[PDB]
Amino acid sequence: WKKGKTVSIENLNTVTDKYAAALVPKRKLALPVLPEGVKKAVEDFAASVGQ
Amino acid sequence: WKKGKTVSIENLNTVTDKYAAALVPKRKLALPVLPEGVKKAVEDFAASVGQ
Repeated sequence: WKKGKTVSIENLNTVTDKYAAALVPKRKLALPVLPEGVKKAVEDFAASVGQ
Repeated sequence: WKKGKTVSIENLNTVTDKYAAALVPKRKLALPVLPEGVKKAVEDFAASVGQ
């Protein structure tokens, strides 16, 4: 913020991003989330062998 | 084979294909062979989550 200026939505969002970065724990578990591209690729192969 | 003709390698191969078709059992197990494209796609995702 500047005495003569006017704050923009972009600066407000980048500051909000730093707040969300603090919510991220310094150490976290690498819990694997199955991607849809991988999920369906496996399902297609399983259906190819009739399973 | 024809009295005036001469057999070609293509006809001999198509006849050999029928012999190999007889080796295929009428009923068989759908044993799934993991494709390289699927094998590496899974390995890439596992390495992406650090595993």
